[PDB]
Amino acid sequence: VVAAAEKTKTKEGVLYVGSKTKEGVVHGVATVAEKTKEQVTNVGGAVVTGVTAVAQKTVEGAGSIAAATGFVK
Amino acid sequence: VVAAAEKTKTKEGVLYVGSKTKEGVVHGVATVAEKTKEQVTNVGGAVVTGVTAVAQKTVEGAGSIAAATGFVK
Amino acid sequence: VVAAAEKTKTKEGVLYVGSKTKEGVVHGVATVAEKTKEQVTNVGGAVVTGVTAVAQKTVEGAGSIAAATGFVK
Amino acid sequence: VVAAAEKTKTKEGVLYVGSKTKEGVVHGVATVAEKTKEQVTNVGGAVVTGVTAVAQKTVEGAGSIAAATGFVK
Amino acid sequence: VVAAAEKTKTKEGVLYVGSKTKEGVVHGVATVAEKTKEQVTNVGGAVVTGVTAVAQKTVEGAGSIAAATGFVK
Repeated sequence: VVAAAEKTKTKEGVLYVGSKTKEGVVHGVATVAEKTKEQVTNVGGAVVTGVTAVAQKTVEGAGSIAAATGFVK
Repeated sequence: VVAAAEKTKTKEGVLYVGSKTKEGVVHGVATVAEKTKEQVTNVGGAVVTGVTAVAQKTVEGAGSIAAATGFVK
Repeated sequence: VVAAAEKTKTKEGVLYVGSKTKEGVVHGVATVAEKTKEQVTNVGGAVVTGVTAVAQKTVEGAGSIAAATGFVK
Repeated sequence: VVAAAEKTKTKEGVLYVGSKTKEGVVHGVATVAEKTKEQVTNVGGAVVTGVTAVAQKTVEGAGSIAAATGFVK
Repeated sequence: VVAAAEKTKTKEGVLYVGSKTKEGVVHGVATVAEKTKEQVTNVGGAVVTGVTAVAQKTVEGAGSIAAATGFVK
Protein backbone atom coordinates (compact mmCIF):
# COMPACT_ATOMS: atom_id res chain seq x y z
CA VAL A 1 0.00 0.00 0.00
CA VAL A 2 2.09 2.88 -1.27
CA ALA A 3 1.00 6.38 -2.13
CA ALA A 4 3.34 8.92 -3.71
CA ALA A 5 2.55 12.52 -4.48
CA GLU A 6 4.89 14.95 -6.18
CA LYS A 7 4.41 18.63 -6.88
CA THR A 8 7.03 20.62 -8.80
CA LYS A 9 6.67 24.32 -9.50
CA THR A 10 -8.50 39.42 -9.82
CA LYS A 11 -9.93 36.93 -7.36
CA GLU A 12 -8.57 33.39 -7.36
CA GLY A 13 -9.81 30.72 -4.97
CA VAL A 14 -12.25 32.86 -3.01
CA LEU A 15 -15.38 31.53 -1.24
CA TYR A 16 -18.17 33.35 0.55
CA VAL A 17 -20.62 31.26 2.58
CA GLY A 18 -23.49 32.41 4.73
CA SER A 19 -25.41 29.77 6.66
CA LYS A 20 -28.35 29.92 9.02
CA THR A 21 -29.72 26.75 10.58
CA LYS A 22 -32.11 26.61 13.47
CA GLU A 23 -31.12 23.00 14.30
CA GLY A 24 -28.17 20.94 13.07
CA VAL A 25 -27.06 17.37 13.76
CA VAL A 26 -24.01 16.26 11.74
CA HIS A 27 -22.32 12.85 11.98
CA GLY A 28 -19.01 13.25 10.07
CA VAL A 29 -17.41 9.88 9.61
CA ALA A 30 -18.95 7.16 11.74
CA THR A 31 -18.45 3.43 12.10
CA VAL A 32 -20.97 1.74 14.36
CA ALA A 33 -20.99 -1.90 15.29
CA GLU A 34 -23.57 -3.61 17.44
CA LYS A 35 -23.25 -7.34 18.07
CA THR A 36 -20.76 -7.60 15.25
CA LYS A 37 -17.80 -9.90 14.91
CA GLU A 38 -15.42 -8.33 12.43
CA GLN A 39 -15.66 -4.85 11.02
CA VAL A 40 -12.82 -3.42 9.04
CA THR A 41 -13.23 0.12 7.74
CA ASN A 42 -11.02 2.68 6.06
CA VAL A 43 -11.90 6.27 5.24
CA GLY A 44 -9.37 8.16 3.17
CA GLY A 45 -9.14 11.53 1.54
CA ALA A 46 -11.19 14.52 2.34
CA VAL A 47 -14.61 14.26 3.73
CA VAL A 48 -16.47 17.43 4.33
CA THR A 49 -19.74 17.07 6.17
CA GLY A 50 -22.04 19.91 6.99
CA VAL A 51 -25.57 21.10 7.22
CA THR A 52 -23.81 23.33 4.75
CA ALA A 53 -20.68 21.82 3.25
CA VAL A 54 -18.31 23.53 0.87
CA ALA A 55 -15.16 22.07 -0.58
CA GLN A 56 -13.16 24.30 -2.92
CA LYS A 57 -9.96 23.43 -4.73
CA THR A 58 -9.49 20.38 -2.49
CA VAL A 59 -6.30 18.98 -4.06
CA GLU A 60 -4.62 21.53 -6.32
CA GLY A 61 -1.33 19.80 -5.67
CA ALA A 62 -0.97 16.18 -6.58
CA GLY A 63 -2.82 13.99 -4.00
CA SER A 64 -2.60 10.21 -3.66
CA ILE A 65 -4.62 7.85 -1.51
CA ALA A 66 -3.88 4.15 -1.41
CA ALA A 67 -5.94 1.78 0.69
CA ALA A 68 -5.83 -1.90 1.31
CA THR A 69 -8.71 -2.80 3.57
CA GLY A 70 -9.60 -6.30 4.62
CA PHE A 71 -8.88 -9.54 6.29
CA VAL A 72 -7.01 -12.72 5.50
CA LYS A 73 -8.04 -15.94 7.23
CA VAL B 1 -2.27 -1.06 -4.03
CA VAL B 2 -0.20 1.84 -5.29
CA ALA B 3 -1.33 5.34 -6.13
CA ALA B 4 0.99 7.90 -7.70
CA ALA B 5 0.17 11.51 -8.44
CA GLU B 6 2.49 13.97 -10.14
CA LYS B 7 1.97 17.64 -10.81
CA THR B 8 4.57 19.66 -12.73
CA LYS B 9 4.18 23.36 -13.41
CA THR B 10 -11.11 38.34 -13.59
CA LYS B 11 -12.52 35.83 -11.15
CA GLU B 12 -11.13 32.29 -11.17
CA GLY B 13 -12.34 29.60 -8.79
CA VAL B 14 -14.78 31.72 -6.81
CA LEU B 15 -17.90 30.35 -5.04
CA TYR B 16 -20.70 32.14 -3.23
CA VAL B 17 -23.12 30.01 -1.21
CA GLY B 18 -26.00 31.13 0.96
CA SER B 19 -27.89 28.46 2.88
CA LYS B 20 -30.83 28.57 5.25
CA THR B 21 -32.17 25.39 6.79
CA LYS B 22 -34.54 25.21 9.69
CA GLU B 23 -33.52 21.61 10.50
CA GLY B 24 -30.56 19.57 9.25
CA VAL B 25 -29.42 16.01 9.91
CA VAL B 26 -26.37 14.93 7.87
CA HIS B 27 -24.65 11.53 8.09
CA GLY B 28 -21.35 11.97 6.18
CA VAL B 29 -19.72 8.62 5.68
CA ALA B 30 -21.23 5.87 7.81
CA THR B 31 -20.70 2.15 8.14
CA VAL B 32 -23.20 0.42 10.40
CA ALA B 33 -23.20 -3.22 11.31
CA GLU B 34 -25.75 -4.96 13.45
CA LYS B 35 -25.41 -8.69 14.06
CA THR B 36 -22.92 -8.92 11.24
CA LYS B 37 -19.94 -11.19 10.88
CA GLU B 38 -17.59 -9.59 8.40
CA GLN B 39 -17.86 -6.11 7.00
CA VAL B 40 -15.03 -4.64 5.03
CA THR B 41 -15.47 -1.09 3.75
CA ASN B 42 -13.29 1.49 2.08
CA VAL B 43 -14.20 5.08 1.28
CA GLY B 44 -11.70 7.00 -0.78
CA GLY B 45 -11.49 10.39 -2.40
CA ALA B 46 -13.56 13.35 -1.58
CA VAL B 47 -16.98 13.06 -0.18
CA VAL B 48 -18.86 16.21 0.45
CA THR B 49 -22.12 15.81 2.30
CA GLY B 50 -24.44 18.62 3.14
CA VAL B 51 -27.98 19.79 3.39
CA THR B 52 -26.24 22.04 0.93
CA ALA B 53 -23.11 20.57 -0.59
CA VAL B 54 -20.76 22.31 -2.97
CA ALA B 55 -17.61 20.89 -4.44
CA GLN B 56 -15.63 23.15 -6.77
CA LYS B 57 -12.43 22.31 -8.59
CA THR B 58 -11.92 19.25 -6.37
CA VAL B 59 -8.74 17.89 -7.96
CA GLU B 60 -7.08 20.47 -10.21
CA GLY B 61 -3.77 18.76 -9.59
CA ALA B 62 -3.38 15.14 -10.51
CA GLY B 63 -5.22 12.93 -7.94
CA SER B 64 -4.96 9.15 -7.62
CA ILE B 65 -6.96 6.76 -5.48
CA ALA B 66 -6.19 3.06 -5.41
CA ALA B 67 -8.22 0.67 -3.32
CA ALA B 68 -8.08 -3.02 -2.71
CA THR B 69 -10.94 -3.96 -0.45
CA GLY B 70 -11.80 -7.47 0.57
CA PHE B 71 -11.05 -10.71 2.23
CA VAL B 72 -9.16 -13.88 1.42
CA LYS B 73 -10.15 -17.11 3.13
CA VAL C 1 2.28 1.07 4.06
CA VAL C 2 4.39 3.93 2.78
CA ALA C 3 3.33 7.43 1.89
CA ALA C 4 5.70 9.94 0.31
CA ALA C 5 4.94 13.55 -0.48
CA GLU C 6 7.31 15.95 -2.20
CA LYS C 7 6.85 19.62 -2.92
CA THR C 8 9.50 21.58 -4.84
CA LYS C 9 9.16 25.28 -5.57
CA THR C 10 -5.89 40.49 -6.03
CA LYS C 11 -7.35 38.03 -3.57
CA GLU C 12 -6.01 34.48 -3.54
CA GLY C 13 -7.28 31.83 -1.13
CA VAL C 14 -9.71 34.01 0.81
CA LEU C 15 -12.86 32.71 2.57
CA TYR C 16 -15.64 34.56 4.33
CA VAL C 17 -18.11 32.50 6.37
CA GLY C 18 -20.99 33.69 8.51
CA SER C 19 -22.93 31.07 10.44
CA LYS C 20 -25.88 31.26 12.79
CA THR C 21 -27.28 28.11 14.36
CA LYS C 22 -29.68 28.01 17.24
CA GLU C 23 -28.72 24.40 18.10
CA GLY C 24 -25.78 22.31 16.90
CA VAL C 25 -24.70 18.73 17.61
CA VAL C 26 -21.65 17.58 15.60
CA HIS C 27 -19.99 14.16 15.88
CA GLY C 28 -16.67 14.52 13.98
CA VAL C 29 -15.09 11.14 13.54
CA ALA C 30 -16.66 8.45 15.68
CA THR C 31 -16.19 4.72 16.06
CA VAL C 32 -18.73 3.06 18.33
CA ALA C 33 -18.79 -0.57 19.28
CA GLU C 34 -21.38 -2.25 21.43
CA LYS C 35 -21.10 -5.98 22.09
CA THR C 36 -18.60 -6.28 19.28
CA LYS C 37 -15.65 -8.60 18.97
CA GLU C 38 -13.26 -7.07 16.49
CA GLN C 39 -13.47 -3.59 15.05
CA VAL C 40 -10.60 -2.20 13.07
CA THR C 41 -10.98 1.34 11.75
CA ASN C 42 -8.75 3.87 10.06
CA VAL C 43 -9.60 7.46 9.21
CA GLY C 44 -7.05 9.32 7.14
CA GLY C 45 -6.78 12.68 5.49
CA ALA C 46 -8.81 15.69 6.26
CA VAL C 47 -12.24 15.47 7.64
CA VAL C 48 -14.08 18.66 8.22
CA THR C 49 -17.36 18.33 10.05
CA GLY C 50 -19.63 21.19 10.85
CA VAL C 51 -23.16 22.41 11.05
CA THR C 52 -21.37 24.61 8.58
CA ALA C 53 -18.24 23.07 7.09
CA VAL C 54 -15.85 24.74 4.72
CA ALA C 55 -12.71 23.26 3.28
CA GLN C 56 -10.69 25.45 0.94
CA LYS C 57 -7.49 24.55 -0.85
CA THR C 58 -7.04 21.51 1.41
CA VAL C 59 -3.87 20.08 -0.14
CA GLU C 60 -2.16 22.60 -2.41
CA GLY C 61 1.12 20.85 -1.74
CA ALA C 62 1.46 17.22 -2.62
CA GLY C 63 -0.43 15.06 -0.04
CA SER C 64 -0.23 11.28 0.33
CA ILE C 65 -2.28 8.95 2.48
CA ALA C 66 -1.57 5.24 2.61
CA ALA C 67 -3.65 2.91 4.71
CA ALA C 68 -3.58 -0.78 5.36
CA THR C 69 -6.47 -1.64 7.61
CA GLY C 70 -7.39 -5.13 8.68
CA PHE C 71 -6.70 -8.36 10.38
CA VAL C 72 -4.85 -11.56 9.61
CA LYS C 73 -5.91 -14.76 11.36
CA VAL D 1 4.52 2.14 8.07
CA VAL D 2 6.66 4.98 6.78
CA ALA D 3 5.64 8.48 5.87
CA ALA D 4 8.02 10.96 4.27
CA ALA D 5 7.30 14.57 3.46
CA GLU D 6 9.69 16.94 1.74
CA LYS D 7 9.27 20.61 1.00
CA THR D 8 11.93 22.54 -0.93
CA LYS D 9 11.63 26.24 -1.68
CA THR D 10 -3.29 41.57 -2.27
CA LYS D 11 -4.77 39.14 0.21
CA GLU D 12 -3.47 35.57 0.26
CA GLY D 13 -4.76 32.95 2.68
CA VAL D 14 -7.18 35.16 4.60
CA LEU D 15 -10.34 33.90 6.36
CA TYR D 16 -13.11 35.79 8.11
CA VAL D 17 -15.61 33.75 10.15
CA GLY D 18 -18.48 34.98 12.27
CA SER D 19 -20.44 32.39 14.22
CA LYS D 20 -23.40 32.62 16.56
CA THR D 21 -24.83 29.49 18.14
CA LYS D 22 -27.23 29.43 21.02
CA GLU D 23 -26.31 25.81 21.90
CA GLY D 24 -23.39 23.69 20.72
CA VAL D 25 -22.33 20.10 21.45
CA VAL D 26 -19.29 18.92 19.46
CA HIS D 27 -17.66 15.49 19.76
CA GLY D 28 -14.34 15.81 17.86
CA VAL D 29 -12.78 12.41 17.45
CA ALA D 30 -14.38 9.74 19.60
CA THR D 31 -13.94 6.02 20.01
CA VAL D 32 -16.50 4.39 22.27
CA ALA D 33 -16.59 0.76 23.25
CA GLU D 34 -19.21 -0.88 25.40
CA LYS D 35 -18.96 -4.61 26.08
CA THR D 36 -16.45 -4.94 23.28
CA LYS D 37 -13.52 -7.29 22.99
CA GLU D 38 -11.11 -5.79 20.50
CA GLN D 39 -11.28 -2.33 19.04
CA VAL D 40 -8.40 -0.97 17.07
CA THR D 41 -8.75 2.57 15.72
CA ASN D 42 -6.49 5.07 14.03
CA VAL D 43 -7.31 8.66 13.16
CA GLY D 44 -4.74 10.49 11.08
CA GLY D 45 -4.44 13.84 9.41
CA ALA D 46 -6.44 16.86 10.16
CA VAL D 47 -9.88 16.68 11.53
CA VAL D 48 -11.69 19.89 12.09
CA THR D 49 -14.98 19.60 13.92
CA GLY D 50 -17.23 22.48 14.68
CA VAL D 51 -20.75 23.74 14.87
CA THR D 52 -18.93 25.90 12.39
CA ALA D 53 -15.82 24.33 10.93
CA VAL D 54 -13.41 25.97 8.55
CA ALA D 55 -10.28 24.45 7.13
CA GLN D 56 -8.23 26.62 4.78
CA LYS D 57 -5.03 25.67 3.00
CA THR D 58 -4.62 22.64 5.28
CA VAL D 59 -1.45 21.18 3.74
CA GLU D 60 0.28 23.67 1.47
CA GLY D 61 3.54 21.90 2.15
CA ALA D 62 3.85 18.26 1.29
CA GLY D 63 1.95 16.13 3.88
CA SER D 64 2.11 12.35 4.27
CA ILE D 65 0.03 10.05 6.43
CA ALA D 66 0.71 6.34 6.58
CA ALA D 67 -1.39 4.03 8.70
CA ALA D 68 -1.35 0.35 9.37
CA THR D 69 -4.25 -0.48 11.62
CA GLY D 70 -5.21 -3.95 12.70
CA PHE D 71 -4.54 -7.18 14.42
CA VAL D 72 -2.72 -10.40 13.68
CA LYS D 73 -3.81 -13.58 15.44
CA VAL E 1 6.78 3.22 12.11
CA VAL E 2 8.95 6.03 10.81
CA ALA E 3 7.95 9.54 9.87
CA ALA E 4 10.37 11.99 8.27
CA ALA E 5 9.67 15.60 7.44
CA GLU E 6 12.09 17.94 5.71
CA LYS E 7 11.70 21.61 4.94
CA THR E 8 14.38 23.51 3.01
CA LYS E 9 14.12 27.20 2.24
CA THR E 10 -0.68 42.65 1.51
CA LYS E 11 -2.20 40.24 3.99
CA GLU E 12 -0.92 36.67 4.07
CA GLY E 13 -2.24 34.07 6.50
CA VAL E 14 -4.64 36.31 8.40
CA LEU E 15 -7.82 35.09 10.16
CA TYR E 16 -10.59 37.00 11.89
CA VAL E 17 -13.10 35.00 13.93
CA GLY E 18 -15.97 36.27 16.04
CA SER E 19 -17.96 33.70 18.00
CA LYS E 20 -20.93 33.97 20.32
CA THR E 21 -22.39 30.86 21.92
CA LYS E 22 -24.80 30.84 24.79
CA GLU E 23 -23.90 27.22 25.70
CA GLY E 24 -21.00 25.06 24.54
CA VAL E 25 -19.97 21.48 25.30
CA VAL E 26 -16.93 20.26 23.32
CA HIS E 27 -15.33 16.81 23.65
CA GLY E 28 -12.00 17.10 21.76
CA VAL E 29 -10.47 13.69 21.37
CA ALA E 30 -12.09 11.04 23.54
CA THR E 31 -11.69 7.32 23.97
CA VAL E 32 -14.27 5.72 26.23
CA ALA E 33 -14.39 2.10 27.24
CA GLU E 34 -17.02 0.50 29.38
CA LYS E 35 -16.81 -3.23 30.09
CA THR E 36 -14.29 -3.60 27.30
CA LYS E 37 -11.39 -5.97 27.03
CA GLU E 38 -8.95 -4.51 24.54
CA GLN E 39 -9.09 -1.05 23.06
CA VAL E 40 -6.20 0.27 21.09
CA THR E 41 -6.51 3.80 19.72
CA ASN E 42 -4.23 6.28 18.02
CA VAL E 43 -5.02 9.87 17.12
CA GLY E 44 -2.42 11.66 15.05
CA GLY E 45 -2.09 15.00 13.35
CA ALA E 46 -4.07 18.04 14.08
CA VAL E 47 -7.51 17.89 15.44
CA VAL E 48 -9.30 21.12 15.97
CA THR E 49 -12.60 20.87 17.79
CA GLY E 50 -14.83 23.77 18.53
CA VAL E 51 -18.34 25.06 18.70
CA THR E 52 -16.50 27.20 16.21
CA ALA E 53 -13.39 25.59 14.77
CA VAL E 54 -10.96 27.19 12.39
CA ALA E 55 -7.84 25.64 10.99
CA GLN E 56 -5.77 27.78 8.63
CA LYS E 57 -2.57 26.80 6.87
CA THR E 58 -2.19 23.77 9.17
CA VAL E 59 0.97 22.27 7.65
CA GLU E 60 2.73 24.74 5.37
CA GLY E 61 5.98 22.95 6.07
CA ALA E 62 6.26 19.30 5.24
CA GLY E 63 4.33 17.20 7.83
CA SER E 64 4.46 13.42 8.24
CA ILE E 65 2.36 11.15 10.41
CA ALA E 66 3.01 7.44 10.59
CA ALA E 67 0.88 5.16 12.71
CA ALA E 68 0.89 1.48 13.40
CA THR E 69 -2.03 0.70 15.65
CA GLY E 70 -3.01 -2.76 16.75
CA PHE E 71 -2.38 -5.99 18.49
CA VAL E 72 -0.58 -9.23 17.77
CA LYS E 73 -1.70 -12.39 19.55
